[PDB]
Amino acid sequence: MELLLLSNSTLPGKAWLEHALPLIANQLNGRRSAVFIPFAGVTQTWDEYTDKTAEVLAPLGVNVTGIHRVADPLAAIEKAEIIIVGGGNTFQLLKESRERGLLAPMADRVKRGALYIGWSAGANLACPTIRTTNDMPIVDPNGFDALDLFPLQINPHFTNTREQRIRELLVVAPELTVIGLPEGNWIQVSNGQAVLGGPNTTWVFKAGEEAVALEAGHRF
Repeated sequence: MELLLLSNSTLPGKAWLEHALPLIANQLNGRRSAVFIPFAGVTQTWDEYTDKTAEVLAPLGVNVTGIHRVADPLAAIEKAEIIIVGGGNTFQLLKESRERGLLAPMADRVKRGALYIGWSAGANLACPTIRTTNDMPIVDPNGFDALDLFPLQINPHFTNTREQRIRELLVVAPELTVIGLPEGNWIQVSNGQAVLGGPNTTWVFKAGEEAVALEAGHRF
């Protein structure tokens, strides 16, 4: 499988997705057709959310269509080469994806070879559940299970308290590995390898285990 899981969309003083572009270009391998899943977004229209993405990705050879702007979103996902899931509120992203019947189709399509790109809430969505979001529960998504494409739990926007909240999750779910993925960092899953990248310190939390700092290039 091919995933790019970004903690966040925009580095300080940089353009939205700028740090992601070389990573995407390296991973596309000729893919062009993309669907954008805008449903995490709340305060911006989805329509407008889809254009920013198309703007910066069109030069990379990516044709982005918003899944809210196509007549048959299930078929759009089934035919897409790339699934792009933006940031915003993770609960609303999951609620809409579930209610619209798109969650299993997106997972199936990535399993069948599509590239998945997600940042923020879209990185959460790739995991088994959304239990490690920082977001407020503004809507009930009717289940916390998510795409289950990446087997570890990501806590994006990580900064430490946050470790104590993660430690409570590890009491109720002691089998989990939680990755505190700071802004600026990402996990790129490609050609059979999950690789950490970015300049800030990443942490991993497991039950009963002291926090472990992970270096850029670490392989999960």
